[PDB]
Amino acid sequence: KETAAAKFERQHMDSSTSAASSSNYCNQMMKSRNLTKDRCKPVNTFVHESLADVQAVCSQKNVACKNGQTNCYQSYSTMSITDCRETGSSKYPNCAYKTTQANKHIIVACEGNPYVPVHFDASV
Repeated sequence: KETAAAKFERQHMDSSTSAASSSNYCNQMMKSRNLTKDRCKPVNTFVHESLADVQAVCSQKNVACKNGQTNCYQSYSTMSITDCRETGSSKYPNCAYKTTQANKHIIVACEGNPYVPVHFDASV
């Protein structure tokens, strides 16, 4: 199994690029991060900032999660992100994604010691 923290890193972190490199970015990343294995994960966001900067969000603006949980945090600053969403004729195992680049505040839920992100809630 995966720890919640490692799963967040696998699904949501891409510090290797400043932004999506092409229209094919989500197709490549959704596959290589193993998010199309058992099904097409419908929606998923990658953050193009350092892991340290994203972990730091857990000490930023405490806000409610979409489901009412109280352990969500919004980044004080905007961050480079890419939204990946199933589109077109996406049918498992032929998964297909729309790549949408943006600069937005991220909202994550945090847990544990160290207190680190364990769920991507939304971006604003």
